[PDB]
Amino acid sequence: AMEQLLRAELRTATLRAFGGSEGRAYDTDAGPVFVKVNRRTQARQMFEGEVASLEALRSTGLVRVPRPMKVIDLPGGGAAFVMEHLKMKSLSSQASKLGEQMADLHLYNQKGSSYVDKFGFHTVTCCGFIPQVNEWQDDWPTFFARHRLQAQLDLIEKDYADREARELWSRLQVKIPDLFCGLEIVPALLHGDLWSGNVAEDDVGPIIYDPASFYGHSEFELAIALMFGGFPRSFFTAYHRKIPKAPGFDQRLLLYQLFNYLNHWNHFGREYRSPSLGTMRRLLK
Amino acid sequence: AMEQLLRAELRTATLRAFGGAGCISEGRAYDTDAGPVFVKVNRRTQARQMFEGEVASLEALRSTGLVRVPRPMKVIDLPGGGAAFVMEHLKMKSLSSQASKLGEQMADLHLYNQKGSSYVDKFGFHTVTCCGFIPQVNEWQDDWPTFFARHRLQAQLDLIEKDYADREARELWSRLQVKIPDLFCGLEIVPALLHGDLWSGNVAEDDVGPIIYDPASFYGHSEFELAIALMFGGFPRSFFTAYHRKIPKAPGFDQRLLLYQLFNYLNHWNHFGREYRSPSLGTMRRLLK
Ligand SMILES: Nc1ncnc2c1ncn2[C@@H]1O[C@H](COP(=O)(O)OP(=O)(O)OP(=O)(O)O)[C@@H](O)[C@H]1O
Ligand SMILES: Nc1ncnc2c1ncn2[C@@H]1O[C@H](COP(=O)(O)OP(=O)(O)O)[C@@H](O)[C@H]1O
Ligand SMILES: O=C(CN1CCOCC1)[C@@H](O)[C@H](O)[C@H](O)CO
Repeated sequence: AMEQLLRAELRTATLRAFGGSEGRAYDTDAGPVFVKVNRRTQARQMFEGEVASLEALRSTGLVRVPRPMKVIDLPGGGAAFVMEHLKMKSLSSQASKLGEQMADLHLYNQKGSSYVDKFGFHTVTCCGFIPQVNEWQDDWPTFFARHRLQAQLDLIEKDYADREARELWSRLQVKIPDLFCGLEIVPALLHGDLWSGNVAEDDVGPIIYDPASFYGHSEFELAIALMFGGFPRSFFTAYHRKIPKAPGFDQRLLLYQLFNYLNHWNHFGREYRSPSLGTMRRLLK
Repeated sequence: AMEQLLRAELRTATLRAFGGAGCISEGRAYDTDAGPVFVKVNRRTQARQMFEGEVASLEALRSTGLVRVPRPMKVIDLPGGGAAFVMEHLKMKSLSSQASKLGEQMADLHLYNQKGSSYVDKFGFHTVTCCGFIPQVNEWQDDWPTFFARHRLQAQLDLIEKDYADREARELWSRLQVKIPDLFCGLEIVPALLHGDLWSGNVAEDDVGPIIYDPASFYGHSEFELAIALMFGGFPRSFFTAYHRKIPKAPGFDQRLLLYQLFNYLNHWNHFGREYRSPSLGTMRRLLK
């Protein structure tokens, strides 16, 4: 592996690791803090959605997230978001614990005393830089098609005028209910952006951060985790011991990954055109 | 400054910036038989080219003897793609007390080509150096505005056209191209060896003085160095005071600062996505106003 190659190339018996958007940590009097800085006009709205997501996750008591402290308007535009600092390392030893916690998080709404009975959220939350509509909907395929897939494809039409995306979406949209028939879908509180880069751990347990939360189908959470990798297998094993894969899981997984590919096309451009269209074609085959 | 706002908003006396790591590569320190090393890993196809550019930049800076940077040690091809770059490990903290000293050293670095036994009378570099992930053309050119428009701004905007097909960026650039020579005020520009990526995250200090690292060097206009230092903050005022005592601002500095910041906004648009479209277009509009 890496370590072995370095030992060989450097000719050393020992090789002992040490030392572990404009985000800077700062030592502070009342304990350490971490400050995220974003200079664009919408930064406050984005950070308030992040605060709202962190607060919703914190209210469950099921997952460890950084405590939000303050959102500060910046002279010259944008905002800083100050939060509790956490010493973190890549998720490894705590992967199975995090799988358990994430499954409990997804079950929390249906199992509690204050049931949220629609898909969506009480405020706007941003997946990356793009604001999302979270308007409450009774029906999950309606919510996902309109306020996730259609929203992304409207931006693609406006900014790229992509004929293939338009034609494939015209065909795919009618097929979506086939992936949901005969199944009970319960709103589940989601982290909303559970890429491997947004999870970590300390000596006590796993930590998750940078949420973009809403009430959705639990399975949507896992799509970004699987597509970009980074999670130990034991994360998924632990998760699916509590929430087993429902029938049709692999086909819905493509639909949910499609959303993430479209969001990456809108964020980063045409490098993501091929996976977006290819995923749509796989769904149509 | 952000520090002052944070001290006020949070009500704290002290506030010291601290701290895998980096936005381009995975960075890790290891103790070894011969001492500590710092290792950067990048899994993309172009990683070797990227690190070889960094090695050439570190070597050029080290040859001046005017600044302290890590010694490059090895570039290693990885099974499965990409490369690892091993370099001297340096115990470091955020730049603070050593900022005025760094301003002096950076001005001396820029002045070295004119005052020392250096003879580079064109802009560019002897090898490819990468802006982050993006390979740059460093073809030598006698004229700096030509080099910068062709091998820095046009290169970034061609990538924006390929990946984003952004009409507004295309149309503003055609207009800005016509304006560029006016921004130079008839000045004779002298080639200066640049670090090339002097944002506050690429400078630091120890008890001997300041340290800089992660260069992407070339012979350019000295002023270009400061643009990224200014736009992302993090340098004490005394860095700039010390620097400009040695190299005063030439006429038109303030407008060229916008041109050079534009390059960095475009590069951040290409690296990090559409969050950087608004400052890129806004900067072009301000220059056209
Ligand atoms: N030689 C070194 N010794 C010790 N620590 C180092 C060394 N070089 C870099 N570091 C640390 O690693 C961090 C990342 O390094 P570097 O900036 O070279 O990486 P990068 O991935 O190219 O980052 P970016 O291009 O976003 O600045 C630095 O901010 C510093 O904290
Ligand atoms: N509360 C925190 N404490 C310490 N480090 C943090 C904290 N939040 C984030 N980080 C560090 O910053 C990195 C990016 O955080 P993230 O919230 O994903 O930022 P962004 O939304 O700008 O990408 C993380 O990978 C982690 O190393
Ligand atoms: O990553 C870099 C600069 N950063 C400054 C503001 O915070 C995020 C990026 C550069 O160091 C790199 O070489 C490349 O240009 C991509 O920026």
